[PDB]
Amino acid sequence: RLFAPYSIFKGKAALSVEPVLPSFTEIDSGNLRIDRRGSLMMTFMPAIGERKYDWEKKQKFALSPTEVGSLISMGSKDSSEFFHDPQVRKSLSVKPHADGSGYFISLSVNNSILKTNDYFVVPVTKAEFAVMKTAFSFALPHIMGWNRLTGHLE
Amino acid sequence: LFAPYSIFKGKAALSVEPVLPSFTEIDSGNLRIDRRGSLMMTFMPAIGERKYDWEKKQKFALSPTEVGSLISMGSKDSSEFFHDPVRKSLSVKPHADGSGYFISLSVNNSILKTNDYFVVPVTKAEFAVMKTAFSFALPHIMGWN
Amino acid sequence: RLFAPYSIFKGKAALSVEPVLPSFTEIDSGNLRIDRRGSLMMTFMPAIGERKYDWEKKQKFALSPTEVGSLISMGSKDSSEFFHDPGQVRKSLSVKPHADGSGYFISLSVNNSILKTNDYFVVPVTKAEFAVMKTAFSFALPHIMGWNRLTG
Amino acid sequence: RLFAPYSIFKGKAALSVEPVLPSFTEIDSGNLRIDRRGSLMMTFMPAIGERKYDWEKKQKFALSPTEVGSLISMGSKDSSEFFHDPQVRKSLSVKPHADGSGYFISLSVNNSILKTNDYFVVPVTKAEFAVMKTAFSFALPHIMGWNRLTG
Repeated sequence: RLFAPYSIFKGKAALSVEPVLPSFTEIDSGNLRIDRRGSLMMTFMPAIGERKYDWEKKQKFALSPTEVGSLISMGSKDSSEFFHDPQVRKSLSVKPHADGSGYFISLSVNNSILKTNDYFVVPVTKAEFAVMKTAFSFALPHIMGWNRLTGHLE
Repeated sequence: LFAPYSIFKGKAALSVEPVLPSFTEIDSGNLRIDRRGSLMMTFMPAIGERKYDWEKKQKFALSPTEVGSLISMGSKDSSEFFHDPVRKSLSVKPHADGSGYFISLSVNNSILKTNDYFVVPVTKAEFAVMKTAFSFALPHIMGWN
Repeated sequence: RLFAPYSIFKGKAALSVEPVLPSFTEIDSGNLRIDRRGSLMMTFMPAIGERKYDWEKKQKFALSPTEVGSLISMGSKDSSEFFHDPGQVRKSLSVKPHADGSGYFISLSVNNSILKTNDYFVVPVTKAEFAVMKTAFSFALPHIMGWNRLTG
Repeated sequence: RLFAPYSIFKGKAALSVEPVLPSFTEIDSGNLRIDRRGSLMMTFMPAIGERKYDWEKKQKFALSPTEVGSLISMGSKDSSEFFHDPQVRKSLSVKPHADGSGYFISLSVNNSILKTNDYFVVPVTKAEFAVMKTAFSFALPHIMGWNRLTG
């Protein structure tokens, strides 16, 4: 595995984004296989002070191709909100600042079972969101499988 | 084979996937025949809630120029493509509020005297996937990759 | 071939476009640099009749990366015009929009000698066709700049 | 190894731009991570009269992916300004002409150690900036290492 997330580190939280290509991976001598669907994976972690973050407390939100399209389609005055009920319930919000200078990206996680509620917010500048739209656009066909790695091409 | 991008709606479903250029050699072979790519749209009618009839699927292949038409569409634009002679046409018409489009396929069989209309709403997000995927595919279907 | 030309065939002329990659030369230290720049080669040829074109009369115009930039950045109300001059004669290429925003007309002017009337080849290009051009040209731009070689 | 800058030569200076890829290094368990970040390298040099430039007095400014995003997202009336500390202070500005015909791109280098400073200004046309935006957009996922993820 190569890791190359695009990461943004801010006051209350950090956000890392990275494509997940569809894959089927053997481990444990072949007894177990890990099947991953194509997505754009967003990972949030909370700040703990002195400019550091708690990796062990990270929470994720996986964007489908359609959800990626939602983000790519946003201009400076647009919003997106996504709800995943995979009893853990997650909400991702991308909301623009009034001056068009960027967005708050937040993730809300509700665990009815453990009675917990977690919230992570990261501001993203216009420049940072431009990186996301460009990189996400690049990655989208690959997450959809439109290539030689996943496509059945010789 | 590529996994299609599919949209499943109330009355019909739409799937889209690229078809690469293919080549064959003839005349010994002094002629190389290069078959242009397309973006293939496949429509199926609903038979229940989120159920569709695969046996009744209908295809519409977009040329590079027709793909250009779609990628160039803003939130207030329309496109309509006519293929003939069976006779088919494809329209992309915007919702007044700018939140998406209807993408609709008309199929007229003159043999059997039927006219079938497959209508699929597409959200802004879903059309953005198409525009991005199609823009990616366009150089490949043109043979510029 | 590496690039199959995109062609548009219309009433008075036809237009074909294809990338030409840059050449490299090794210099000192085993290092390689661009020798001759890449371009987007546009080939125009006039109509002789009913969708038939005179290939013997083809004329070419090589767009530089910067000129390709000019085209890709055009909106529906913009025009572009490029003038080339130091075997090679003076040529100019223009892209002008129809007032209704439905598309453009692309014109190549070839200035011949004082004994020879100039040649003018004009090809209308619809919004859809120009979208194919901008998309394909954007794709080709880093290749004609040699940037694809700076990566995988 | 192979060099392929996009270069703009103007009255007072020239600008060359070129991507620099990240490097990936193996860690534990066969996994690879980025040990050197990618950038978009901007190289400025001074005009020395005639139509020539002092290729040996070049000065550089390395844009991060985020700084590349700043430029890609600029419209004809937008500005960008970046401040770097590698004291050697450097600032890069991209400021629009009022008529929307292009920009000035300038590099300021404040050399506190040598107690000097340099200044390069390169006008860029709309077309030239469009090349930059398109080429930078192409290069961005490569400088971020995402081409390696997607294969």
